[PDB]
Amino acid sequence: KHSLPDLPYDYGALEPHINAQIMQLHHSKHHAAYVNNLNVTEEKYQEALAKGDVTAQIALQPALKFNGGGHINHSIFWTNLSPNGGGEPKGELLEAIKRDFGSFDKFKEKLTAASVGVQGSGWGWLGFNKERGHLQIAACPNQDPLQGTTGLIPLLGIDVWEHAYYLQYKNVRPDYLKAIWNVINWENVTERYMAC
Amino acid sequence: KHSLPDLPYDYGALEPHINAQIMQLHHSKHHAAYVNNLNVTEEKYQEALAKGDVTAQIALQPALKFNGGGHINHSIFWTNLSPNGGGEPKGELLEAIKRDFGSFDKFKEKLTAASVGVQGSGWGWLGFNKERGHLQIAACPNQDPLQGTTGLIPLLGIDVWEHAYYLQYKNVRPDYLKAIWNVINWENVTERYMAC
Ligand SMILES: [K+]
Ligand SMILES: [K+]
Ligand SMILES: [Mn+2]
Ligand SMILES: [Mn+2]
Repeated sequence: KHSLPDLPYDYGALEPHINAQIMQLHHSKHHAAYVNNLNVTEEKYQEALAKGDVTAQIALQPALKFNGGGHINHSIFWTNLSPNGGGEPKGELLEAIKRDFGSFDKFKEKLTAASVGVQGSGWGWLGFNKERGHLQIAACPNQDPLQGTTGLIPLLGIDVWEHAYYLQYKNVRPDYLKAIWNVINWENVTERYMAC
Repeated sequence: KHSLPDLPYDYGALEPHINAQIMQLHHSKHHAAYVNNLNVTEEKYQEALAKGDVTAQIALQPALKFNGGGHINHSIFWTNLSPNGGGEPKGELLEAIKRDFGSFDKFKEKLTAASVGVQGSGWGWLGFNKERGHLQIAACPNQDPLQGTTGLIPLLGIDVWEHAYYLQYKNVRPDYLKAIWNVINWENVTERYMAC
């Protein structure tokens, strides 16, 4: 059984970059729905697996991926943001970034392009390629989780589903991305990075 | 060269079912972007085709489908709605609906389920299967146009991208769908139906 994680900060803590209304809806409505559906889906999957119903297991894949991905992605997202975030990373993460992207700004540009370029709903990710030992940028459709579908270890995720910015930035996705850099919790990204 | 079609009614004509703000953004921002990108993409495709650059043609497919689909889908959508719409269809369309779905209400339920069930961004469609001679409900991801990807002739489309309802209905997609039935231009759906 999975559960909706508590937000490490107040809903209005990311003001004015991400308003309180979006944070409240995103967390208490969208994320909550993913968790509940995930639990219901894992429930049905245990039954199908117990009696060897292969057709049932395959029919459930879309729901498990979508809701499981939704839970995974958002849980990471909440920790990637902080009212005390922003600025630039320091230490080994900054070195790894300059080394694989040229500079911190070229990195911002690459991640922003990948996020703005998502056709439809999806996520822009900064991940770690364990096999090659270097950072890597990827985009995922809908709620497809980074690690489960590409093998990359997630470090920083940017949600570009319209519900993550529409109430405040309307259709101007680039304005949303420009603003989110001010609340990125580089301390958390560093932890995830040191862990792998 | 394609162009943004004029709206057959005022931006606030669908009040209170779909507020003026969404209609204005949806048409003058979202649809306009699709048309402009479509023109730019067809431009590049003519060049690649002229010099037989097969790699260029394949690299352009995502953009042409996404923007071309966006133009096609929305152009049809605007005509599917009307300040004088709502109610139930009459004539051959109502007979075809009762015949293939049991009743008008079972049809509403089926189309609503397909639209609410779209994981991520997409469209719910009521189309005509020319090979089997019957109505059919389908859902399409992102901006994939109905006819170009499934062969079904579109009759009625319901946009479930979050930008089509978030400002007014937030995350409650079912409320948006419940309300749109009040502005469906059954006269237009009937025309598209009689045409095939
Ligand atoms: K959990
Ligand atoms: K045209
Ligand atoms: Mn989200
Ligand atoms: Mn739309």
